[PDB]
Amino acid sequence: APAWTTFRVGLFCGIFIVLNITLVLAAVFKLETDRSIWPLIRIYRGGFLLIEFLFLLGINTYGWRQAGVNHVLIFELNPRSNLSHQHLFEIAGFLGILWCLSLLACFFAPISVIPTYVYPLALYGFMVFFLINPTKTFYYKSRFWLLKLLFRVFTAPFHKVGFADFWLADQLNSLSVILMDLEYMICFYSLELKWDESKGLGICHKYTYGVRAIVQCIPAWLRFIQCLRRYRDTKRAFPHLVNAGKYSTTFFMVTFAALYSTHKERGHSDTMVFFYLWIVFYIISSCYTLIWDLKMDWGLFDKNAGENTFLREEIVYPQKAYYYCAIIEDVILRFAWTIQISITSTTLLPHSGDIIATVFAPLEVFRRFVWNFFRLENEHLNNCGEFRAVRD
Amino acid sequence: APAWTTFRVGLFCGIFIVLNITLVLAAVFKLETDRSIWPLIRIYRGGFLLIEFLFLLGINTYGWRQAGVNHVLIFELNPRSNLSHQHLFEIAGFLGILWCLSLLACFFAPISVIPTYVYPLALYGFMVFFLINPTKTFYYKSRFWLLKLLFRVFTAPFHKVGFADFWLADQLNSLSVILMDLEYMICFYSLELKWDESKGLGICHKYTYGVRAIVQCIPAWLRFIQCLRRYRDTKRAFPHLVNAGKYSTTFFMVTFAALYSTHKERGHSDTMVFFYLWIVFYIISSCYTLIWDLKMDWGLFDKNAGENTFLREEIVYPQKAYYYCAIIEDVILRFAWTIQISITSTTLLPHSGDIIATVFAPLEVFRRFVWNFFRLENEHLNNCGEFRAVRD
Ligand SMILES: CCCCCCCCCCCCCCCCCC(=O)O[C@H](COC(=O)CCCCCCCCCCCCCCC)COP(=O)(O)OCC[N+](C)(C)C
Ligand SMILES: CCCCCCCCCCCCCCCCCC(=O)O[C@H](COC(=O)CCCCCCCCCCCCCCC)COP(=O)(O)OCC[N+](C)(C)C
Repeated sequence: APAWTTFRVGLFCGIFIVLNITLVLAAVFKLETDRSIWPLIRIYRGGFLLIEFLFLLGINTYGWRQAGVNHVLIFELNPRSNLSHQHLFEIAGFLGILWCLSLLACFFAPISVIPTYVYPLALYGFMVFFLINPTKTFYYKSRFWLLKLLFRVFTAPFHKVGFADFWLADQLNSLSVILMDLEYMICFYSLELKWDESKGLGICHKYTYGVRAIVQCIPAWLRFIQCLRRYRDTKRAFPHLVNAGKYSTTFFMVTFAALYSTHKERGHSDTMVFFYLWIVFYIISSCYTLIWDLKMDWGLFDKNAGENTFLREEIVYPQKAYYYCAIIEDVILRFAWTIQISITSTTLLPHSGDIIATVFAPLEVFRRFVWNFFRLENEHLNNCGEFRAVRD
Repeated sequence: APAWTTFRVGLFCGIFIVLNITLVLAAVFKLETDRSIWPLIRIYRGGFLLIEFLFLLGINTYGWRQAGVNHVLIFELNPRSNLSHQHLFEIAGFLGILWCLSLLACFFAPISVIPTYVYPLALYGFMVFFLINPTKTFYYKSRFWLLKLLFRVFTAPFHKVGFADFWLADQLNSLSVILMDLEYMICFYSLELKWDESKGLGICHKYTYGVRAIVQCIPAWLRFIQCLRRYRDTKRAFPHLVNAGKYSTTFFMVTFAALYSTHKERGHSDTMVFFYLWIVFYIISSCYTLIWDLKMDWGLFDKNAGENTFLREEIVYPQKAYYYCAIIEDVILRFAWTIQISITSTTLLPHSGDIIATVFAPLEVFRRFVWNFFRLENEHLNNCGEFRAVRD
């Protein structure tokens, strides 16, 4: 833990705090209500979810290292240059500084020639360039490993599914709103944005063509084909076929939600039965993922609970109360997770859908933040598939 | 070096940087030229000089610890809770955050009932309360020791002059502008400020009564009586009587400057001879302090220079170039130091005097910042009076 790294973490955090406060007062006072800000909120929602995910991942690394979870061995990382929680805090703070600067430039641009629509373009282009720059520049090893993971995950059936690919695909499953906002950004730029004055003032916000439904299922598709690949490598059905079944319930729920969405403005009598199928598959998907979490992901509700009631025997975290609020928050937010996926899969809430999505996506990142703790603790305690060698 | 301390240093530094930038744009755009801002600049000049002194003192502690200067033994500090450079950076950043917040409130006050003249009052009252709070609150040991020093320095003839009293009196000699702005603050509040609207829109800025001349000589008076006390304790004249002579040259230069100032508006023919005496004593004071610096304070220009030309034999700092720019900057700024004392002692520059003082006081703090390095290095190498036991 070098002193300059901690100093950079504090410096970036302080600049981020003051820039967030400035953003707040700018929104109340400087921001004008004439311009529609929803596309801006969607683009910067994708950015903010990425930064929040990095910050919560830093907290996750802190918890793993100071609880005993050997995440370095589980992630199959070299125990020489593994990213510490401080480095994740530094990256999150730096990208948050860029995000806040881009947002402030969108509110008031202190440049006469530069237009407003380039600040999101410049911000996300800077994220991409920082990720893919060939030179041995900041954190070269970390982003090279991350880029290899991003290549292996998005081409799943052709690579053996290790722990890192599975984990990253699940994080993308929680961060599907980032892909959704990226697709919305591309569609808005290509179709709806007038490259004349600004990004304020749309066909890309509905399911006229249903492309973002494929985008929504993309992380579920990667996880589905990863489970199928694991079945192909190891001819066993209990973990992998049932997990792929869970992801296919996500598939059916999303597509039935989309069918109901297009059928409202259409008007066939099959709309009511498409509803009924939607609640059926919504309940199936929500309970499937929730029971999978508590039983196979977290490992709780074991029959060897002992003193730790409604939990497992071995526990590495200090307070059982943490496990209990984790269970409660998982039950609450898994239904909200399916709800937000459903409304993002439909167009029937053009009044509240945007706000409920914008306030539930950070809660979904927080759910996966809590999910990481107990998932990797369960993997550390007893192997779940991806070790095949020892318990640790 | 705890991680949280470095994090706090970085956090305070980042907030300070962003608040300084915000202050800059507020001054260019938000600030209105109708209100006179000179009293505001004087009050916050005192505050800013204190914060700059703390930051440069942190740099001094860094240099002393990583060059070999045993400042803990020289300052007669307990080697258990001695303030590190990080703690000084933390204090400077925190007080700078308060200073920036008070200045921003003076520019735009987001409170309808609270008037503008309380933000400097609240800021300096908070500094005083932080310094003198009886409870074992932040840095209790450090400020208790500092308060004991502040008591021993301001009552000099009745205490034996140790190194810490001498050093602090010299720092106050460099920071006499802080006392000047404090006296101006008190006079402005008691006489010129109308407690109706604000502090903007004076008899306290001239020498109608000549009280701030006594304030200017107060640090020189403390050093003068400290040298006399050291003569009384040790009956030797070469160091102490000559040093007291130097401080008395400061006395004569200040009082002759004041006499010339009052005699311009008076109009006697003795004004020209008071001028002539002023340049005589200005040159005497400037060369006295400058030669004292290089010869007795820093110890340079020794006859055992050897390879280190125009310097001394033993050198703890890496590059001799540092010593050379230090000599050049000392020759340049000692004349500027006497110049700023003279114009603050007079009223003949009511056009440029305020600005030259406001830009030379930070340069005077920087001169004492450079002076600390070589003074305590000289004391570390060979004893100068205040050891009497060993060379170290
Ligand atoms: C509208 C929204 C548009 C969004 C824009 C597109 C997204 C921009 C993408 C760029 C931002 C991501 C910044 C990169 C941070 C990655 C840091 C990282 O991966 O640290 C990890 C830390 O190691 C760990 O596994 C512990 C914590 C788990 C790390 C999980 C990976 C982080 C995933 C975050 C990016 C996900 C991509 C999101 C795309 C939407 C890699 O470690 P290392 O490489 O340094 O050490 C391994 C040893 N070697 C290297 C030798 C093999
Ligand atoms: C208009 C302008 C008005 C200005 C307002 C009035 C000024 C406000 C005054 C309050 C601000 C000062 C904040 C206090 C910081 C002091 C920190 C400090 O003294 O650290 C020092 C660090 O120790 C050192 O000696 C090394 C560096 C040299 C320290 C020099 C003292 C600092 C002087 C700064 C204040 C000067 C006062 C200025 C008044 C104008 C004390 O160490 P310690 O007490 O923690 O450890 C010693 C062991 N014991 C305690 C057991 C004996």
